[PDB]
This record gives sequence, structure tokens and C-alpha cells, in this order.
Amino acid sequence: SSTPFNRKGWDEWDGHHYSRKYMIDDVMNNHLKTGMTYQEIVDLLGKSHYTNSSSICSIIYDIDVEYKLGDIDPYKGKDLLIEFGKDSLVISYKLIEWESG
Amino acid sequence: SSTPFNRKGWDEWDGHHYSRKYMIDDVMNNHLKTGMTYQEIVDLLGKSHYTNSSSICSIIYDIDVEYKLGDIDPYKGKDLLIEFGKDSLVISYKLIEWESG
Repeated sequence: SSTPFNRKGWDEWDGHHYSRKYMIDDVMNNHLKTGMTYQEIVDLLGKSHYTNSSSICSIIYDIDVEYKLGDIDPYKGKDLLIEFGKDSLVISYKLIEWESG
Repeated sequence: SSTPFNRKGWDEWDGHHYSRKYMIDDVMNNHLKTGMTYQEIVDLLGKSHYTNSSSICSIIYDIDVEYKLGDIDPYKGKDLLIEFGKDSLVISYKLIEWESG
């Protein structure tokens, strides 16, 4: 199932952001462009899950997370990686699939 | 190949931290324990690649990164995820394998 991005659904949270997996395709195809500013990204998607701040700037939005029944922690998921270059402009963005254990 | 952790090798950098993949097993088996403080982790491993700061605190060390010949960006890698709970104590740590595209 694939649905258009909306910010309410993007923001919905219960343990994880459980509606983002439905709109990631629209986000990447139809909303993300190289050349957007950091501020534009934050305006669109809100605050990221990870950052490399604290000279490429890099942020990560959780997209999907999957659990085994009875496990506190998840064994796989999907992330959205957005990288910024000069003038705080988007230089790349990609979907990351990860697994643990 | 698997070698003991040393901090010089852990720190070595050329594009990525290219010696960490050899010592990650020793790090997880023999140096990481739940209950260590945030400060102890930073003393051992230095500064992480990602953080969720900027109430679980979460940090990520790049362990390994792989590239296709002629590609600016990598298509897969390995990360070390360390999660902190109360009193800034380690509550879990795991190896993350990721891929893109």
C-alpha cells in the first residue's frame, strides 16, 4: 500500500512512526529534491531521528520498524537518509534497509 | 579476520573508519557491558557518527562501509548501535547491517 504524504500521518507516533512506510515513495518521488535547504526539509518532515551534528551534515528519519512477537527491540527496519552539502543544500537522499541479529 | 580493539586503529580514518571492522567482535564481546556510563563509552570509543540528541539516548558508530567501483556513495555497511537508559547507563548494544538501493 502506497499513499500520498501528509504531515499528520507522518507525525503519528505510537512506539514508532507507524504511518510513514505508506508515504515514503511519494516523499522521495514527489517532495524531496536535491537543492532544497535544511530549513525546507525540516519544514516538510519535522525533526529527524538521528543527526551527525553535536563538512557533510547527515540526518535520518525512521520510516518503518518491525518486531518479533515478545521482543522489546526491533530486528529490522527502514530509514530515510538525507545528506546536505554546501549552503546547507540537499545533495542526496536514499532509503536504507537495516537488520540486526 | 578478527583483532583486539585498540584505539589508534579504531580512530584511523580515510574516507571511513577502515580498521573498525576487524575489532568489532572484541569490542562487543570484551569491552561493552550494560551498565557502563555514557562517559565510559565516549572514553573508550570516542565520538559517535550519529546521535539522537540535538527518554532513550541513542548513538551510532560506523563500523564498516562498502562501495561499488566508481560510486561516490556506499551501498551497504555495518553500524554499532548503543542505547542508553537511566543514569545515562548502557541498556543495549547491537550490530546493525544496512543496505541501500
